[PDB]
Amino acid sequence: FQGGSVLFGSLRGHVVGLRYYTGVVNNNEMVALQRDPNNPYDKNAIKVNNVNGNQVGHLKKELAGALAYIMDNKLAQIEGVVPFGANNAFTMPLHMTFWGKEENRKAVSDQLKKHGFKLGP
Repeated sequence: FQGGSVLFGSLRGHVVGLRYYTGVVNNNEMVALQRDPNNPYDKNAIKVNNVNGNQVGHLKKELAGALAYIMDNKLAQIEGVVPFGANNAFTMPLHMTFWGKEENRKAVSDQLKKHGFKLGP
């Protein structure tokens, strides 16, 4: 991110599979996205860890299909925050912002679009 980066925009989503992990998350805290390409159920898998690096859950397969290519090619940095419901039991909401270089803005938006997503303000 050399001569800086720009906001491509934002996306809301869900951390799922909560019941299988014990990673604690507090409201309005950063979570981290971490690719799990070797995942047996899905090559696009993306784990969601708390700031300490304990697994909290996974992104839903549709969002993961959308984002995997973007993380793999470093087309954008993704910042995720759990805005509310961090103590939910099955799923938790997840706010995302996408940042990167101007010249990758279209690469990013096409990748999202072909998987059914569009960044917003």
